[PDB]
Amino acid sequence: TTPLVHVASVEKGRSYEDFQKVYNAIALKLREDDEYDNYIGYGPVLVRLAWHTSGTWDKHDNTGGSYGGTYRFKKEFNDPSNAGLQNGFKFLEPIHKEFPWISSGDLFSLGGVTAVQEMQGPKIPWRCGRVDTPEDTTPDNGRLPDADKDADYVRTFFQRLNMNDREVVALMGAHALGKTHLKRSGYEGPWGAANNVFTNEFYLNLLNEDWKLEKNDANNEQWDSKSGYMMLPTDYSLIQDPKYLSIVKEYANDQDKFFKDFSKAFEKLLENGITFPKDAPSPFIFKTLEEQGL
Ligand code: HEM
Repeated sequence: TTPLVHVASVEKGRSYEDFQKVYNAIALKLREDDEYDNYIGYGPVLVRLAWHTSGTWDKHDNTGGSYGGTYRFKKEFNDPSNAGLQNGFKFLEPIHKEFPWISSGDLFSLGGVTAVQEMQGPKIPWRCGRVDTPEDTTPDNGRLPDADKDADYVRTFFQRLNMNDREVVALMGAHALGKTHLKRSGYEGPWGAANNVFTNEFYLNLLNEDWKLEKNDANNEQWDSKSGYMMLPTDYSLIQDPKYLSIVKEYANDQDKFFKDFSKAFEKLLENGITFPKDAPSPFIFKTLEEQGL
């Protein structure tokens, strides 16, 4: 069928102040619910939820993507690739209850932006206007990437999301956050030490740790260091491919450049598939709780 156009439609009468209140409620709950996942907190799972709800997009026919908020439907929430994201969704449930006017796509993507900023990451400009679409618009399972693959796979996979080498390497830096959980993905361990603070640690660890190719308890191969860190085969592919390797070295040597490129690629990922009218509001830059003295 003919590719649909998804036009951003501002939640009736809402403006920056309304969305800053939603950001604040998410940020305050991130601070309060600090026990989750052995005190990592919900920041990393909210970033992963924003990426997986956006990552289903197909540039060829504009199916999937963040616009429709379709993760709320069983086919997508039960995608094996989304195992564990129910924690991010449950976190956002009281937020949606307090702000019922926000669309599901706007909430999932805003959860990601809030988590990155609250974890001292870069500012991520964010635009409102995603509109909930019906159950039959839910994309099928299998549009999210496999972790047991090589650089050729990663590069080809991300062409579907209209991401180039620099955008892919910058986006993968989010693997500074959280960890792999054996029961969710068949991989186990964190990528680094500060896994609830957004830094360029992922690139420094790729380049500086002594990695060993081992089998985990799920019988899957992963790269492990004596420091207690791990890398997926797709992460390690970033230092196997010479084009990705040059970009990894750039981000490992320039925190500000990584922040600036991640911010652009992450906003692009969250906005793929959406048509913003010429007279839509400009993207919002939310203040963090710290900047507000809250
Ligand atoms: C080649 C592409 C990618 C692959 C194969 C991949 C794979 C995975 C895997 C297997 C996990 C562990 C899931 C679990 O066991 O809990 C994970 C976690 C995570 N992913 Fe990625 N990912 C990719 C790209 C990305 C991107 C583009 C982002 C965001 C920009 C992202 C953000 C995260 C975050 C924050 C976590 C930690 C979640 C948590 O701690 O609960 N990933 N990823």
